[PDB]
Amino acid sequence: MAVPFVEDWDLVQTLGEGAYGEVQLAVNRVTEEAVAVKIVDMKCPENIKKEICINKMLNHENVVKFYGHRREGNIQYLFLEYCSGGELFDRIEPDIGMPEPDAQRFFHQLMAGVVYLHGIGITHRDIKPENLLLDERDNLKISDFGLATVFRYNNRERLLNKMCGTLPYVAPELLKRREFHAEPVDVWSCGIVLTAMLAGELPWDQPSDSCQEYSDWKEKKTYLNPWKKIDSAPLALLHKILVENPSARITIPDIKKDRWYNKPLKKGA
Ligand SMILES: O=c1[nH]c2ccc(Cl)cc2c(N[C@@H]2CN3CCC2CC3)c1-c1nc2ccccc2[nH]1
Repeated sequence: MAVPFVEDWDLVQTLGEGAYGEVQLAVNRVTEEAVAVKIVDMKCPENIKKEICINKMLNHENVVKFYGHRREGNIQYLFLEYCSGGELFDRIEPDIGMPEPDAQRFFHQLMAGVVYLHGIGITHRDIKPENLLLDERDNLKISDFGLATVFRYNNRERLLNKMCGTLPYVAPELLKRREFHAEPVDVWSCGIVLTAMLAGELPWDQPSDSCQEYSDWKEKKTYLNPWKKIDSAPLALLHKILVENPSARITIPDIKKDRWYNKPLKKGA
């Protein structure tokens, strides 16, 4: 009775969506802490044990947090950090976006976690608003790593070649290169999220020259949408992130030294 009941987590509101389905909400029975519980099947692995193995690495307040998992046979109960704020996705007004300051804030915290993960040599590989969560105090938390993978290990980097993520966010070299560096791809996806945060619409369908939109951008025709909606400062920033050559793109270390990234905008409380 060192307990009693405490590890009884009641199933409730269905948070839904990926990976594939479903992540539930879990009030605890005794203390009713709230937790994110992702529900997975035997029908994966071993892709699961990978997600769970990575998820046991993450320790940052901008990265969703791991607690454990119950085996329950061919159903895995994933115990993950809960955020009440919901998807950053749902904070972007369509065709509008949001207040530059709110956007810059959210972006720092995104850079925060993405620097961190890259820190420990991991890449998320599907950064998008549906995947960037917000707690009660609107703090961005990167979630879902069933897709994230190890790219550095023992100091040595690995070039990725697997195509994955989400077309509108995925960077160009994912579509034109056999192998690529993991980090430049996460920056682009982050840049794209900045566009959507400052524009409330996505720039293009895929980073294919085959896309009228993508070509105009590489034309510099930034009187078109969305860049038209975007102010000059951050638009100077997206001009460095959304750089087709992954070797010429901006690096997060330099993104930290960008005029707009370091322009004062938002107040707290
Ligand atoms: O708090 C969460 N923690 C997670 C930890 C890991 C994973 Cl894979 C998902 C979530 C996760 N859901 C993904 C975020 N999105 C929906 C389900 C799931 C995939 C895409 C939430 C969440 N909290 C919410 C609060 C309100 C509304 C939804 C919410 N989802």
